[PDB]
Amino acid sequence: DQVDVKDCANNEIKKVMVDGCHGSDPCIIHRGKPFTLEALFDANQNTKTAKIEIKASLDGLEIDVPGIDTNACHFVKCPLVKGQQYDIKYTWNVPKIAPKSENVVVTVKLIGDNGVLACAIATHGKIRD
Repeated sequence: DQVDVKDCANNEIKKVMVDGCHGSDPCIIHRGKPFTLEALFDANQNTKTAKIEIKASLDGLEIDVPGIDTNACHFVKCPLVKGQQYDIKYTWNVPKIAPKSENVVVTVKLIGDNGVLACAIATHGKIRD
């Protein structure tokens, strides 16, 4: 279930899995269909708030989905304890209007009171029906 990702913070992300995806094989995102991704990370700070932002980049265009709950504290027990490990299961869903692509990079970022909590990049994404 684990998928290959590139860290873009300081390695607090230990592993990330996304429904129906494996290693470095194409990870298909179906438009309008709920995409569920799970990330296991180590809190690099003590913080009472946590925000999670997911963005997709494709052929010179970057997209995000408005109208989704970005308060990570609705998915894990906050405040977060530095050094302690957390497992967040977040459901994302790209609208049908999103253009299709065979080259999409997905970045998952968590932000805390004192800055970036975690950052990971999945480079084998594909948006299709």
